[PDB]
Amino acid sequence: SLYEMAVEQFNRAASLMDLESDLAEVLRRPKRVLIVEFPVRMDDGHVEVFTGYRVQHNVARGPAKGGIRYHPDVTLDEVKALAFWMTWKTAVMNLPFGGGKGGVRVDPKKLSRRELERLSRRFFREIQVIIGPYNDIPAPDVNTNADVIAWYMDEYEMNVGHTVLGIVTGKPVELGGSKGREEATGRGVKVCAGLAMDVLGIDPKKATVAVQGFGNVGQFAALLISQELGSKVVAVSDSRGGIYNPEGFDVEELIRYKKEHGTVVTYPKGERITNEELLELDVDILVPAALEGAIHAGNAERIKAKAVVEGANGPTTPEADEILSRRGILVVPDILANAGGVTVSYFEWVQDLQSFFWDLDQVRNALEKMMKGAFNDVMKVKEKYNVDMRTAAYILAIDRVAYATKKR
Amino acid sequence: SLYEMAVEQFNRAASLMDLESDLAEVLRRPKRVLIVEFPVRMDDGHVEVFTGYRVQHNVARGPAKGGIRYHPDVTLDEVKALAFWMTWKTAVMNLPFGGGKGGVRVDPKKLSRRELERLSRRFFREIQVIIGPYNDIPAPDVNTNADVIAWYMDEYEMNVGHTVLGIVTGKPVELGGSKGREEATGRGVKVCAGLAMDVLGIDPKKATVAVQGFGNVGQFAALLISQELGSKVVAVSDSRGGIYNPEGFDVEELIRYKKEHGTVVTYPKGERITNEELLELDVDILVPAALEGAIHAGNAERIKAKAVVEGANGPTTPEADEILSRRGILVVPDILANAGGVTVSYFEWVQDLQSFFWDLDQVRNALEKMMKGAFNDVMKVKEKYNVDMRTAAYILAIDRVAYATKKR
Amino acid sequence: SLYEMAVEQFNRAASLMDLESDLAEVLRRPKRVLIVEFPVRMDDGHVEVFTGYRVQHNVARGPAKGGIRYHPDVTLDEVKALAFWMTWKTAVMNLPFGGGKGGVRVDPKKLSRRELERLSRRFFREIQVIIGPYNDIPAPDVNTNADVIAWYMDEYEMNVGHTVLGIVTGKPVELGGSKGREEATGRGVKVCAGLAMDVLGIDPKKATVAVQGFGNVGQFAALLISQELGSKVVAVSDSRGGIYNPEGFDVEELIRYKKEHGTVVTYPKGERITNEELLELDVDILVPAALEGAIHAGNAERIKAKAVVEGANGPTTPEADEILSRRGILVVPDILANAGGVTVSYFEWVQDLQSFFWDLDQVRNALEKMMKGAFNDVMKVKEKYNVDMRTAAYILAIDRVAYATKKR
Amino acid sequence: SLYEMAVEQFNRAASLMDLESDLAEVLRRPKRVLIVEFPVRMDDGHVEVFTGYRVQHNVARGPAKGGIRYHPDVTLDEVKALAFWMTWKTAVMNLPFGGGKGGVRVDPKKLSRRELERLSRRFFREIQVIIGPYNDIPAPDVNTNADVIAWYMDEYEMNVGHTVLGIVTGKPVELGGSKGREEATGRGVKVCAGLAMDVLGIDPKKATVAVQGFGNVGQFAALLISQELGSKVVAVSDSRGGIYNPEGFDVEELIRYKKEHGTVVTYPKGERITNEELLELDVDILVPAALEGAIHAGNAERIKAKAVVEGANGPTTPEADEILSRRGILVVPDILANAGGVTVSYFEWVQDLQSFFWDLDQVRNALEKMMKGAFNDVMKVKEKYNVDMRTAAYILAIDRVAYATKKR
Amino acid sequence: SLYEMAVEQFNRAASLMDLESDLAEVLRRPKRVLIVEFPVRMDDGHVEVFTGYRVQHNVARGPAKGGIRYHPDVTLDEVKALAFWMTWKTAVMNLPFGGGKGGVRVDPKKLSRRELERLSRRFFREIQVIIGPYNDIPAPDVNTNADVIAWYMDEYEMNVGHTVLGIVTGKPVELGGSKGREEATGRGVKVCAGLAMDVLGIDPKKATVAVQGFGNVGQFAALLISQELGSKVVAVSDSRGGIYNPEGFDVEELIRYKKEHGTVVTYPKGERITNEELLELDVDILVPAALEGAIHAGNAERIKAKAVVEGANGPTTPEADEILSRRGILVVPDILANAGGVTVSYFEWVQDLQSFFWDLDQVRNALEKMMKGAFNDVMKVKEKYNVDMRTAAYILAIDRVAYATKKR
Repeated sequence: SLYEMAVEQFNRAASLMDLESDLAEVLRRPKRVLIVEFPVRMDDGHVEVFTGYRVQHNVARGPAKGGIRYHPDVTLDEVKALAFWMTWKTAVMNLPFGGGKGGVRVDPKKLSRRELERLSRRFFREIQVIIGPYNDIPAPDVNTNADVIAWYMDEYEMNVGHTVLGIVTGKPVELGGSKGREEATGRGVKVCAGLAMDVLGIDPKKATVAVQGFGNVGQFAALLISQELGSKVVAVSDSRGGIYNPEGFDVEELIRYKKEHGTVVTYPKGERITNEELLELDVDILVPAALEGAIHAGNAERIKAKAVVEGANGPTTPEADEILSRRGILVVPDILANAGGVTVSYFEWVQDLQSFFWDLDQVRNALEKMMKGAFNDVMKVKEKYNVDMRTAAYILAIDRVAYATKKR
Repeated sequence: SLYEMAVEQFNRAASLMDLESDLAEVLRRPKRVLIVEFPVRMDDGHVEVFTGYRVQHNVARGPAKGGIRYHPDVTLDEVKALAFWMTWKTAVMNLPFGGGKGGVRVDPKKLSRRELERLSRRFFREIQVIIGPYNDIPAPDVNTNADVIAWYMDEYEMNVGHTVLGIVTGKPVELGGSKGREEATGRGVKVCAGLAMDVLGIDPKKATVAVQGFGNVGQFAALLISQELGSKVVAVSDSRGGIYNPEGFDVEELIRYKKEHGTVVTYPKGERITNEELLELDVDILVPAALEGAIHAGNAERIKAKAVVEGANGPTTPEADEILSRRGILVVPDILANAGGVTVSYFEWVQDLQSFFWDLDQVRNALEKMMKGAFNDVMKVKEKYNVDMRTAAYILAIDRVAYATKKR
Repeated sequence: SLYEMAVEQFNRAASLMDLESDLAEVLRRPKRVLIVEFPVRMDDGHVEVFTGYRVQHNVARGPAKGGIRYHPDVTLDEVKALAFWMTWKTAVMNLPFGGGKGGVRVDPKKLSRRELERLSRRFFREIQVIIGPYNDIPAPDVNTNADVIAWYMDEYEMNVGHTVLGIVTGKPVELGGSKGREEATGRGVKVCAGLAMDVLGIDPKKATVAVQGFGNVGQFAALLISQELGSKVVAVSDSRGGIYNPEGFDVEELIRYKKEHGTVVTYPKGERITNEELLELDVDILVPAALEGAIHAGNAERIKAKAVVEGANGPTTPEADEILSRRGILVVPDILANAGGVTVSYFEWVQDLQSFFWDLDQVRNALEKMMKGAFNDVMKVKEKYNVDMRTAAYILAIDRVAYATKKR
Repeated sequence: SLYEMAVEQFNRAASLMDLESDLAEVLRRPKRVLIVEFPVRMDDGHVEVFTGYRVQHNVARGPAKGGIRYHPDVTLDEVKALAFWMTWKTAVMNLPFGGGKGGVRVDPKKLSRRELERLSRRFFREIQVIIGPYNDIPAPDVNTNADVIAWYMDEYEMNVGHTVLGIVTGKPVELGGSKGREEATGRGVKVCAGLAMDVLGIDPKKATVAVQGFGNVGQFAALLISQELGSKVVAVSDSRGGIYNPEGFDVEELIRYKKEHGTVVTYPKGERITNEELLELDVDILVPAALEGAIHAGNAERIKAKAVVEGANGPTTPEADEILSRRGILVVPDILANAGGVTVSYFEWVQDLQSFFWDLDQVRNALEKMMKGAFNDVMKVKEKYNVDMRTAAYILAIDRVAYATKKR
Repeated sequence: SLYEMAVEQFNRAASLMDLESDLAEVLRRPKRVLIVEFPVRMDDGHVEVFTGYRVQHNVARGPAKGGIRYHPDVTLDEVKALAFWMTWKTAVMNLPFGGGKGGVRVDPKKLSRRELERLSRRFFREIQVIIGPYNDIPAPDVNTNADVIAWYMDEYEMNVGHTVLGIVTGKPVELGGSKGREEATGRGVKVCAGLAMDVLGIDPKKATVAVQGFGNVGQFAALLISQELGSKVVAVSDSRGGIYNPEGFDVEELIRYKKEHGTVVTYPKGERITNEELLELDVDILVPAALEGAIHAGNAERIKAKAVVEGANGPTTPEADEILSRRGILVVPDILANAGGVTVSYFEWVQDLQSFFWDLDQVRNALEKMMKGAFNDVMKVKEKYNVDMRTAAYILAIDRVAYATKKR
C-alpha cells in the first residue's frame, strides 16, 4: 500500500534515532480523515455524486498544509500517504505548518468550466468544517490551479461572511497570491545544486548539468542553474526524448522552442538521445525532474553524476538509493530539494495574514535563505548519524514534530 | 460487505417505487465519514493511540442521530451500515432526525474507569467539529451508557462554553435525561404486538403470546403485553432454554426470578422447552426478541403464529420473509417494531432543548401516539403496493427522505 | 462571616450523610467570582466609578441562577453567601439551574432614572463575559425590578446582536415575562401551609392561621390560604403591630385597607396585638413572613403552633430550631417554603426559550405540582435520617449537587 | 497593603501633573478581577481544590498583558498590585498592551509533572472567559516557564478549535516563541547603562560595573555590558556572597563556573566580599539585580555609584530613593530598566499574529530601539518636572493611559 | 443625478475597452446599501431620530473602504456616487480594498460634544452588521475626525468584546493611528507633480508651480513640492483671493501667516490676484486643490500650464477635459493624484492588523513607492489606448476589478 510504503521509510529513520515507541505510533497514524460524498448538478441537468477526501495527518507544529487533487484514480490511501509526506516536508523546511492533503475522484476533462466551478464549490463547502486559515490551508495539486483555488477562496468568504484569502494558497497574484510562485520550485533546486557543488568542491562555472524532464520544475531549474549559477546545462529531456550538447544549451531559447513545438526534441543544435541515456551522461549534477523510478536498480550502477538533486518526487528508488550511497554519490532528497513550492506558499499565507505583499526580490531572498538553511540543518544531522541525506532529512523532520508533540 | 448488504435491501424497495436513478445514488452514499486516531494516556503512564469513527449518512430531514459503539471489532463498514439504517429508522418513525453512528476500536473491559472517562473525552473532542445539538446528537450503543454519555456532555460544555445537554441522549435523568428510557423499546414492541392483534381481528384478552428472549426488550414486551393488553404470555425464553405454560405466566414474578437466578429456566410452574421449539408454539403472536436468524428457512414453514412482531434486529431472514408472507403471516418489521427506543430518544432531545422535562405518563402517551401512527402510515403504503410490511416500511422511509432531499 | 456561617450549616448536613471529604470541598468553594470597577457619567457631568460583583457558585446541575442587588452595603461576602444558598435552593426545588448572585455597591435613591438606567447597562456589559441564557441568568433582587431587568435585557441584545430575552428573569409581562410572578412566593407558602396541615392530620377548613408580616408574601399567603384552602386567618401583622379575630379576617378587605392606610393596624373589627404576641397565638399554622429571628430562643418555648411554614428568610433561629423540633413542632424550611418565586422564575426562562407563553392556570398548576413534589422528596429524606425538615432539605439538596458533580 | 502601597506611588505623580480627579479614580481601580476555585485530580487519585486569580487592571491602550504566578503565598492583593504595575510598565515602553496578572496558590515542588500539567490546563480553561489573543495574553512568572506556558497554549487551541499561539508569550522557540528571550532583560539593562553613561558623560570602556545577583538578569546584564559596552564588571554576587576584582572579571567564564558549582563564590581569581559590601563598591554603575530593599535607608548614604540601573524589582526603597536623588545619583527605575522582557514579549505576540518570525538580530535591534526611546521619553518628562527618573516614568505612563482613556 | 453622472464617466472607459456587457452591469450597481433611522437622546432630554447610510459598492478586490460624512444635506445618491469612486480609486492605487462610503444627515454644529459622541456610537452600532476589519473599514470624511473615529473604535470593541482597532482608520496616533497621515495627500500630489515634470521633461528646480486653494492638501502640496522638489510656488490662493510672486514664496512662512490670519491674502511680499486669475498664470504646473469646476469651459482655453495635477475632486470639468487634452495639456486625474490619503489609510490598517507601527520615513517611502507605481501603471494604459490620463486611470481600475470579479 502507498501509505504503508511511506510508514516504512519513516520507521527506518525512526530507529536510527531513539524515538519513544508510543510517541512514534502517534506520529504514524493521521489525526483526521474526512471523506465526503456530495451531489453536483451537471450541465445536462442530472445530478452526479462525487467522492472527496481531506486528510489532516499531523498538526503539532501548525495548521495542516497540503494541495487538492482532481483525479479519477485518487484514493484515500494515496491521499493519506501524500499528507504524511507533507508533515515531514514542511518540518524539514521548518515552516509553522502541519501536513494534509485532499482530492476528488473526478476527471476534469469530462466536465465543463461551469460544472468544475460548481463541483469545486460544493466540495470546499463540504470540507469547510475541517479547514480554516488556522486549521488547514488547501493548495493546488494535480489538475487544479489558481482558477480552481480562486473559486475555493470565494465560496469560503461567502459562507464565512468576510474576506479571508489566507484560506488557500496558489491564488492569482491579483487575488491575494504571491510573486515568484512559478519559479519557486526551480529556484529551490538551483539553490541546492549550488550548495551541493559546494560540498563536492566543484566550481559552478566549470560544472555541467543534465536535467531530466522539461515541465515547470525542469525548465526553471535549468534556466536558473544556468543563468544564476553559471553551470552548463548540457542536456535536457522531454516526455519523448532528449538532446545533448557538451558545449551547453541556451535554456532561454530551449524554452521558447519547447513552447512553440510540443517538445525539446527536433530542436536543432542538439544531439538526440534517449531519456534513460540522459540519466547516465557524464555530468557533475543530474537533476531528475520528471517521473518516478527514473533512477532504479537497473541503472543505479550506471550513473556517473557526483550529485543527484531530486527535482521531482521519488525519482530514485530505494534500491537505487542504497547503490548510490554505496558508490558515494550525493543525493539531495526531494522532501528538501523540491520543497521550494511549499516554501513560497508559506510566504503567500504570511503576506495574506498582514495584507501586505512583498516584491519578487524579497520572495526570492526569503526562499533562498530558508533553502540554504534546511540544506545545512539536514547536512548536520547527516554527519551525526552517518546516514544518507534522505534519511537525515526524515530524522530532522521526525525530530521537530516529536519535540513539538512533546512540549505540548 | 455489511454496508453493501444494506444497500441491497434498499435497492429492492427503491425499485418497487419509481425513484429517480440519480436521486437514489445520493440516498445511497453517506454524506460524511470522519475517522480519528487520537492518543490517550494510560494509567500506567504510556500513551495508546485509538481509532474512532463518526458517520453522518443522511441529514435531509434533520440533524444526524445515532449511538456510539465501544468494541474492539468495530469497523468503518459496520458503522456506515448502522448509520445507513438510522436514516430510514428515524424516517419511518417520522422524527426530525437524520442518520449517523460512530464507535471506537477499544475493549472497555481492559480499561480503568479513569482511562475510559479519558478516552471518552478525547474522542468527543476529536469529533466535535462534526457534531452539535443541531448537527449530530450521539447516544449510547454497545458498551456505552448514561455514564459515558455524561462524560461526553461535560467535555462538550467545557469546550463550547455553556450548558448544552442536548448534545447527546441517554443521559442520567438527574442530568438532562428523560423518563421512560428503560421501558421505551419494550413499550414500543408492546404497542405493535397489540396493533398486529387488531388487523388480525384477535381479542387482546383471548390472545396468547410467546416471547423469544428475556433481556430488556423481552421482559418489558412480555410485561406490558401482559398487563396493559391482557394477553397471556404462555412462553418466554432465555439464552439457555424456555418455559411453557398455556395457563399463562406471571411476567412480574418471572422477572424477579430471572434476576435472582441467571435464567428463566429452572423456574417452577413451567414446562421446559427449547428455543427453536418456542418459535413453533401454537400462539397468536410470536415476539422474536433475541438473536438474529431465529426464524429462518428451516423453521419458516413451522411457525403457527398469525403475527410476528420483531422485537430484536433481523430475527427473521429474507427467505423466511418470503415463506412467511406467502403463508399470509403478518410480520411487523423491526425498523418499526423496536424503534420505541429511538423515539423516546427524540423526546429526551426535545425535553433538553427546552430544559423542561415531561413526566412518565407523557413520555408514554407520546411514544404510543407515534407508534400507532407509524404503524398505520406503513399499513397504507402496504396496500398501495401489495407488498409485505417490511418493504412497505422501507418505501415509506425512502419516500420521506427523497421528498426532503428534493424540496431542498 | 456571612459566608462561613453558611458553610457551617452546610457542613452539618454534609456530616449526617457520608459525603466524600474532597467532594465536599468543591461543593464548598464557589466556581467563579467576578468583581468589576466601572465608570458611569453622572447627570451633572462627572464620572463615578462603581463596584459590582457577580458570583457563580456551583453549576453542576445547570446554568447559574440568581438576582442582582443594588445596595450601598453589599459585599463580596454577602453575595457569595447568597449565591451559595441559590445552589441548594434550586437543587431542592429540582430546577435545571445552578447558583449565582451579584450586586452593585450603590444607593439607587441618590441616582436619577437616567443615571440608574446608565449604570444598569454599563454593569451588565461589564459582566457579560460571565453570563448568558445558558451560563448565568440574572434576576431582580433588592432595589432592582422589572424596569432595571428590562434595561439589562436590552443592553444585552444590542451587544449580542439578536433578541435573547432568556438572559434575565422577572421582566415585564409585555416583554417576555411570565404571569403569576407576583403571587408566586405567596402561593408557594400556601401550598406548604396546606401540606403541613396534611401530615399533621388537620382539616384545612377547621384550621386557623397566623401570618406574621403583610408584604407581598404575607398578603398572598394569607389570601390564598384563606380562599383556596379555606382556613381562617385569625391574625396578620404589620411592621407596626398586629390584629386578632378568632372569627377570621377577610384578607380581601384587609389588603385594600393595608393599601389605603399605611398599615393593617387601626383596621376596625380587629383586636390589636403586638408582633411578638402574634408569634405565640394559639393557632394551628404560623407563617412567619417578615423579619429574621422572629422565632428565637426567647419565645421558642412559647409557640403553640403545630406547624411553622417559613415564608420569609431565617425567621426562626438555630436555637429555636432545636427547641421547636424537640417539642415536636413541624417546621417547613424557607429554602423549600418560599422558593415559589425561583420556581416561577424557571418557568419564565422556559417560556422564553421557546418564545411561547403559558397562561395563569398553567403557571399555577406547574408551581403547585413542583412544590408538592419538593415537599415530599424532602419528607422522605427526613424519615431516612430522622432529622428536622430543614436538615432533610439541605441533605436532599447537597445530594443532587454531588451526584451531578460526580457524574460529570 | 501591597496594592495601596502602589496606589500611593501613583498618587504622587498623579499630583505633580494636573490629572482630573475622577479620571484618576478610574486609573486607580482595576477593571476586572477573576477568582477561581477549581478541582484537580492528584496522582494518588484524590481531588484537590485550588485558588487562581487573573486580574485585568487597565486595558485602555490595548489587551491586558502579564505573567502567571505559581506560589503558595500568592494573594489577590499581590496580583492586583503586580497587574497595576504592568499597566504603567507597558505604557512607559509604549506597547499596545494593557496591564494584567494572575497566579495560583500552589507549591509546584509538591506536585508531579503530570499533576502540574493537569492543574495548568484546568486553570487556563477556568480563566478562558476573560482571556484571548486580543484580550489578555498571559506569560511566565515565578515558578512557571516555557513548559507550563506550552500546556496553556495547547489547552486553549483544543477549546478554541484552531491554532492560536498568540494566546501566551514566553513559549519555546520551536512552538511560536521568539529569539532573544533569555538575553532580553539584560540587554535592556545594558542599553540603559550606556544611555546613563552618556548622560553621566562616562566612557563605556573606562567605566566599571558592579552587578548584585547572578540569575538570568544578572548574568546577561553582566555578560552584555561587558562584551558589547566594553565596561569592566569588577564584581558580581550570588545568594551567598560576592567576588571582587578591579582588573575585571570574565563574565563568560564566571557563568560556566556558576553553572558547574552552585555559586560564583569559591571562584578563584576573586577577592571574596559580602553582598551588602558589593552595594558600596567604588564603581561607576551599580546594577541591583537580585532582591528588593537591597538599597535601603541604612546604606543609602554609602553608595558611591554615579548610576543605579535597577535590574530587579524594587531593589531600592522609597527612603533610599530620596537620599539617592538628594545626593544626585541617577537611578534608572525598574519599570523602565527591567522591561526588556515585556518588550520582547510584545514582539513574540507580533510575530505570532503574522505567523512570520524574525531572527535574533532583528529582535535585538527592535528591543534596543525601543529601550533607547523609552529612556529618552522618560528623560524629557524628568526635566519638565525636575523630579527623579522613577517619578518621571510614572508620569509618562500615567499620561499615556489617561490620554487614551480620554480619547475614548 | 450624482450617481448617474459617475456611471456615465465609467461607461465611457467601459467602451474604450472590450468589457463584457453583463459584467459591466454588475460593476455598475453597488452590492449593498444600508439605510438606518436611529434615535438619540439629546442633551435637553428629548429623542431625535436620525438617518444614516452605509454603502458597500464593490468588494471583489477586498473589504470595502471609505469614510463617513456628517452633513445635513447628505443623500443616498451622494453616498452611492462617492462609494462608487472609492472602488476605482483604491483599484488604481492597487490596494487590497473595495469601495464603500456612508454618512448621517446631521449638522454637527448644533450638537454638543456629548450628543455627537452619543450619535456617533448609536450609528456605528446600527451599521455594525455590515462592517468589520475584514468587510468594511470606515474612515473620517467631511465633519468627522480622529475624535469621532475613536468613539467608533471604542463602541465596536465594547460590542465585539476585544480590541480590534483595525475597524476604522484615521485614528489618533496614540490609539492605533499611523504617522504621516496629515502630509499624506500633499506628499502624494508632490510625487505626481515631480513625475509629471519628468514626462514633460521639465527641471524640478527650474519649474514654477501655482496651487489653487490652501487647505490641508494645498498647503502640504505647496510645502513639499517646494522643499523636496525644489520648484517655485509662485502663487497660492485662499477662499478669498490669491497672491503672486514670480520670485517664489516661502510656503513655510505662508502657512504660519495663513494660521495667524484667516487667509493668505493681506500677506505682504505678494501681488494680490483673483482665484480665476491664478488658474491662468504662466506656470509649468497648476495644482487645483480647492473647489470643483475650477477649470471649466470658460477658462479651459486660457490655461497656460503644461500640467494640471488635480489635488481636489473634480477640479476640472468634462468639457474642460476635452479642450485641455486637445491642447495637449497633461492632466493627472484626481483618483490617482489625491489618493495619497486612501493609501496611507491602507498602511494604518496594515500596521493595525499586526499591531506593529512603522515610523514616518517608512510611511513616506511606502506612500511614494506606490504613487510612483500607480502613476506608471496608468501611463502605460494611456499609450495602449491613446486616451487621456483620466480615462487611462478608469480603464486600469475597471480592469483590475473585472479580472478579480472573473477569477472568483
